[PDB]
Amino acid sequence: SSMILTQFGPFIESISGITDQSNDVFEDAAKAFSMFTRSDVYKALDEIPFSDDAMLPIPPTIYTKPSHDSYYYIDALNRVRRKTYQGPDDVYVPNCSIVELLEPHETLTSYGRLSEAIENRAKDGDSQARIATTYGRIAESQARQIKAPLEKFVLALLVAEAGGSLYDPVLQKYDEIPDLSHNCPLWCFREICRHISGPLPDRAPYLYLSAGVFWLMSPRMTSAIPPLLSDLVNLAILQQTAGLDPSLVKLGVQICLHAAASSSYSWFILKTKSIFPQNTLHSMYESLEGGYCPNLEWLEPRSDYKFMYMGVMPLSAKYARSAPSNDKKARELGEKYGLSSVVGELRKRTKTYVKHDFASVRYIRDAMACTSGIFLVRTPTETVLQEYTQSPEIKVPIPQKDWTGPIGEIRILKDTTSSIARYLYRTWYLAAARMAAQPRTWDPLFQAIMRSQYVTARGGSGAALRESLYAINVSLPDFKGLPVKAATKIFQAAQLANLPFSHTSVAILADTSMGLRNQVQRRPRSIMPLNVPQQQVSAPHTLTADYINYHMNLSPTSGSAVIEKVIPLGVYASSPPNQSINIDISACDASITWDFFLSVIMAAIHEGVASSSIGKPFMGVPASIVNDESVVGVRAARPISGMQNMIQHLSKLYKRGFSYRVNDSFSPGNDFTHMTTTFPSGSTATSTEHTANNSTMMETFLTVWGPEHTDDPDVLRLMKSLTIQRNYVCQGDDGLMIIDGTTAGKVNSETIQNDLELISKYGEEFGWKYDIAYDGTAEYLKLYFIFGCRIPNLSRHPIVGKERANSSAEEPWPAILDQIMGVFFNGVHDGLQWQRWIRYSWALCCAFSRQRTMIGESVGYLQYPMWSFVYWGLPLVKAFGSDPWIFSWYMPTGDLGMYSWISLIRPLMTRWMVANGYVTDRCSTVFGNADYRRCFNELKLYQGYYMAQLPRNPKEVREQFTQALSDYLMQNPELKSRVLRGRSEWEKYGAGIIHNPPSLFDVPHKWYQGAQEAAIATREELAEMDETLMRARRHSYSSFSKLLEAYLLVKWRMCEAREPSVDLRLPLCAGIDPLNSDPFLKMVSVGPMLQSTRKYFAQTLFMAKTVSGLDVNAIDSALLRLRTLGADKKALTAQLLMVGLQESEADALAGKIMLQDVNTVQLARVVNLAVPDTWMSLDFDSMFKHHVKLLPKDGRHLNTDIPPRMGWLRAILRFLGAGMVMTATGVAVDIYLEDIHGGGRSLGQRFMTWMRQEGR
Repeated sequence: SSMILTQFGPFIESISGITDQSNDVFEDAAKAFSMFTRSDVYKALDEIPFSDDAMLPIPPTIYTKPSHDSYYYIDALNRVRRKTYQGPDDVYVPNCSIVELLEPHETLTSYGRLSEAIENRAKDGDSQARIATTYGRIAESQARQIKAPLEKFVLALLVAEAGGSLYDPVLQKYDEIPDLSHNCPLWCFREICRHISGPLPDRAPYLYLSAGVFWLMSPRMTSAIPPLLSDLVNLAILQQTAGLDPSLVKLGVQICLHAAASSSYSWFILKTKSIFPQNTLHSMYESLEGGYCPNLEWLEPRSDYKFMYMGVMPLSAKYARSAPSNDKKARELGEKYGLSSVVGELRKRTKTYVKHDFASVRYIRDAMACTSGIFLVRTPTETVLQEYTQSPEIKVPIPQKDWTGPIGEIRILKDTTSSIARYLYRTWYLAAARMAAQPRTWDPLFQAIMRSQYVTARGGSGAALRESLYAINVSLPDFKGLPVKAATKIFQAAQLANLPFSHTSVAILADTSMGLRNQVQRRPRSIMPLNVPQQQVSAPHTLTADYINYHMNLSPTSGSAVIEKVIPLGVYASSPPNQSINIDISACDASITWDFFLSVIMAAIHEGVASSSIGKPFMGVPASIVNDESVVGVRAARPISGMQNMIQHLSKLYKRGFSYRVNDSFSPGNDFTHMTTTFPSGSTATSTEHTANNSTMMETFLTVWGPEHTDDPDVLRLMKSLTIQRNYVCQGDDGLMIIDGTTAGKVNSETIQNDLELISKYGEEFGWKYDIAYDGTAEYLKLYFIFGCRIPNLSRHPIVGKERANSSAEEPWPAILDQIMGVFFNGVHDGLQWQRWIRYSWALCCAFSRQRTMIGESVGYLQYPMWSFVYWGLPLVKAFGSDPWIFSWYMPTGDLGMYSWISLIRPLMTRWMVANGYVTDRCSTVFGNADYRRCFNELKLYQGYYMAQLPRNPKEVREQFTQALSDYLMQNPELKSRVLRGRSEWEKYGAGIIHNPPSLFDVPHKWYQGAQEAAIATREELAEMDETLMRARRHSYSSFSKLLEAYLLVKWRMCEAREPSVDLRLPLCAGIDPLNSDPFLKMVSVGPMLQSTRKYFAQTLFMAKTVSGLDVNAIDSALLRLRTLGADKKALTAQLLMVGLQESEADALAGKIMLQDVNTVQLARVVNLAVPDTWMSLDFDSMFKHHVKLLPKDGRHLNTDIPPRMGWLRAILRFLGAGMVMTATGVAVDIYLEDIHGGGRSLGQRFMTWMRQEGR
C-alpha cells in the first residue's frame, strides 16, 4: 500500500509465496520496521480506503469521561479504596479523564506522565493525592497488559496483508478472505485514535514503555482507550488470520465500544463475557437434522485416558439439544447491559444451523473469538478484600459433641457421628494409612524428593519468615556478598539448612506475602506462597492427597498447554449418545476451611498414619509427645511420630487462619496484614488437596446422600450407574460428570436435572456452592467441546496481550522473540488459517528481529537472521527456487526441523547454489558439488542457526551457600552413603564412557545457579549478552551441529499418501476443516492423538520422578547412553546410586534396563530427539510405527541395513523420516529409508562419538 508497499515490497512478495525469502531482504525489512516512526503507522492506516461495511457507530460518550475522584474513597483503615456504583464487582479501573493528572514529558511535549507533584503529595500522606496516584498508577498498569506497542502488531499486519490473498497449494485457489478495507476493528482503531489526536501531530493515544506509559495530552483521551485499542488490534489480526466471519467480528467490536462507553471497561467485560458462548456454543442444535460425530471407545483402565476411534455416529433429531433452555437468562443478560440487539442477532443466527458440521463449529469458534481478550486489572487491595472476606456457610455443622477431647492440636471425629463428615474422614484416614504403609514413604530418596519439591526460585515469603524467626533470637545466615536473589525458597533452604526443626517451628505461623497474576476474562488470581518450614510440615496433607488421586479417583494433573489437557476425554464426553455436566466448586479456597474440612482431614491423617509411622522422624521432623485428652476423663502424654508431629504443627496454622501481608504498589499507603480462613494457593497441597476433597464428596453424594434423598426410580438408576472411578474426572475445583449413553440413546435430561439439583442442595450442607452447567456442551480444563468437536477459544489467547501483575519493568529484548514465537505456536494449536498465519508471523518476527545498541556514544544494531526463526520452528514460505508453501507448521524445531526442510529440497538447494556461483571440486555427500559452506555463511544461514541457540538471558561465601544447600539435601546420612557408593562404583565401571553423569551432588550447584538466574541482570551483563550475539553473527562457520551433520547422511523416498485414519466429514477441531488444507489433511491422514500425553510419556521413562534440580529425561538419557556405549550393567547401577537409589533397586532397575526393548520415543533421547510440541495433538506413535519404513522401497541395501548391535538406530531413523513427512505440506505420506551415505555402521559410531562427548 504505497507507503507500506513502497517500503516492504520485496519482503511482502517473499512471504506471500511469490518470491524466495532471503536474509538480505528479511534484514532490509527489519531495518524498515525499526525506522518506521510510530505516527507513520497511523498515516499508513489513513491510506486505506475503508469500505462502508467496515464502519459502525462510535459512541461519543467514549471520549468525554468524568474525573476519577468520585470513584475512590479512604476507608476506616485509611486504605485507598474503590467506590462502588454498579455493584460488588465494580471495583476495577473506572472510565475517567486522565489529562488533568499529568505533567508533560520533557522531550515528548504532547505526552504526559502522572504528576510528580501529585505522587510526592501522596507520599507524604495527602488524601486527595493518594486517590489520584492510585487511579493514575492503576490505569497505567491496565495500559501495560500487552507484550509490546500496538503499532508493531498493526504495522506487521499491514505488511503481511499488502501481499493480498494467498493461493492454497492443495485447494489450488486463492482464499476469499476480505482485505483490510473491510476490517471493522482496524477502521475503529484508526477513527478512535484520530478523533483523540485531533490536530496534534502525534497520532498515538498512549506510548507503551518498558515499565510505564505516557498518555497523549488530549482531553478526549480516557483510561479506557488502551484496553479498547488492544482488543481491536487482536480482532483486526484474527479476522485476517482466522478468517473470522466479518459480521460476527463487528458484534465483538460493538461490545468493546459499549465497554469503553460504560463507567468501567474491565468491569463491563467481566459482566458480559458470556454473551458469545451462551448464545452460540451453549444453544446449538435446538433442531438437529443431520451430520456426524466421533464414536470413541474409552479403554480400560479408564484412568489411562486412552481412547480408540471406532468411526462416525450419524446424527438425527434423536440427539438434538435436550439440556435446559437458556433463552430467558441469556436475553435478560443482554437487556441489562445494553446489548440485547447483539444477543438477539446471535440467537437468530444460531437457530439456522440445523446440522452439525465444519460450517457450524467454525461458526461457534468465530463467535467465541470476538470476546474481549484483556487481562482484567484492579489494585491488589481490591483483590484481597474481595477474595478473602467471606467464609462458606456450613448449613449443617458438625455437632460439637461429635469430637473427642484434644490430642494436641486436633480432635478425633467419633465414628458414632451422624454428620456427612463421617465419610470425608474414613476416606482420608484410609488413604493416610495406605500411603504411610508404603515402604517407599520411608526411603531417604523419596524424602529428599519431598523436601526438594518446594526448594525453588519462586518466592516463599522470605521477609516474614526472617521476622517470625528473628522474634525468637534465632538469626539466619545472610550470605553477605552472594549474587543470588535472596527472595527465593532456594535461599531460604540455604539459611535453614543447619537448624533443628525446633528452632524454626514458629516460622510455621509466620505471615504469607501475597502475589498476583492477572487473567483474561477473569478477576485476578492471588498467589499465597508458603515458606519452607510451612511447606515441609504440609507433606502429610499433600502425600495423602496424592495417594487418593492416584488410587482412589479419576483425576488429571494438567498444566496450561492444550497438549496436556486430555483433549480425547472431552471428545468422548461430548459425543452423543454420551453427555457431560460441567461442575465447579466456586470459591474453592474460601470453602476449604477448618470448621468442616481441615479439622476432619488433619484428624484422619494424624490417626491413619499412626501405626506405620510409629517411631520414626519424617523429612527432618522428629517424633514428640502430645497432650492426650482423647479418652474421657483420662489425660496422658501420648508419643506421636515425626509425620504426626508435622500434622500437629500444621493444624495450628490451619486452625488459626492465615495472615496475608498486602503491599499494594499501586495504592500509596495501602500496606496491611489481612487475616482470613481462605486457603493458601501456593502450598504443595493446594491443588491435589482440593482434587481429593472434590472426588471424595462427589463419591459420598453418589453413594450415600443422593440415594437417601430421593425415591425417584430414574434418579436412583442414574446415580447408581455413576462412579467417581469411571464417570467423574476432576482437578482442583474443576469437575466433569460424564454420563455414558446407551443404544437407546442418551439418558433423560429431566432425570439429569433432578440429580443435579440434589447435588446442588447437597453442597450447601458443607459450605460448597457448586457451579453446575448442563448445556449440551463439555468444558474441562478450559477446553470447549460440542458433539465430540473441540472448539478452540481464540479470545483467551490475546495476540498482543500479556499479564503484568506488578509494576516491574518488562523483560529486556529479545525476550519478546520468545513470546512472539509463543504467539505463533498458539496459532498452530488453535488452528488458524495456516498460510495467513505463517505469513503474518513472518512479518511479526521480522518486526522484532532488530534491536538498537548504544555502546557509549557508539551506535550499533543486533539483528537475528531470518534463519534463526526457522530454527525456532517458523516454517519457510519459499526458498532456493522451490514451489511456494510446501512447508507445514508441523515442521519440527531445532536440528530435527532443520534436517527436515533441508532434506525436502536438498536437490533444489544444490542446484541453486551452483547456479549462483557456489560451486567446488570437492564432492559433498549431501550437497554434491555445491560450495555450501560459503553459501550458508554468506546467506547468514549458519549465523542464524548458531545465534538461535544462544540463551536469550544475560548470565568464600559461595562455598558456604552451596554447602548449606548440600546439608539440606544430604540431611539424611543413608542417602549420602548411597551417592558416595555410586561415585566410587562409578570410577570403576562408568567413568569415561559418558561425561554427563547426573548426580545428587550436582543439585546444590543447580539450585545456586537458579537462585542466580532469578536475580535481575546488571547493565554489564546485558551488554555482554549483546556482545555474545554480535560475536556469533560475525564468526564464520563450516558446519552445523554434530548431530545434524549426522542426520543429513540419511536420505529418504516419499511415496503413497496414507489412507484416512479418520472420516473426512468429521469435525475434530473447529477451524480445522477442508478450508484449512494443511492442518486438516494432517489431522485426517495422521489421525488425532487419542491418549493423555502425560500418561503416554510417563511410559517413556525408567523413573517417573527425581529430586527437583535433576532432569528425569537426563537421567533416562545417561542410562540409555551408557547402555548404547557398551557399558556394563554395574555402570548403570552406579548411575542409579548416584541419583539416590538403594543398591537393591539400583541393581535391579539396571539389569532391567540392560534387557529392555526400549520403544522409539524413549530411546530417541540418547541423541536429544524429542516429540515436537506441535505434534502432540496427532497420533505420532502410529506415524513412527507403521508409516516410516526402514526397509528401502525396493529391498535391502548395504547402507540401509542395521548392524546387529545398533538396533537403537531405528528409533533415531524413525524421527528423521517422520520429520520430513510432517514438514511437507499436505497429507501425511508414507516415507521409505533410501540411503545412509557411509552405511549404518558408520552412522552409529558417529552418534556414539556424540554420546560420549557431551560436556568435556
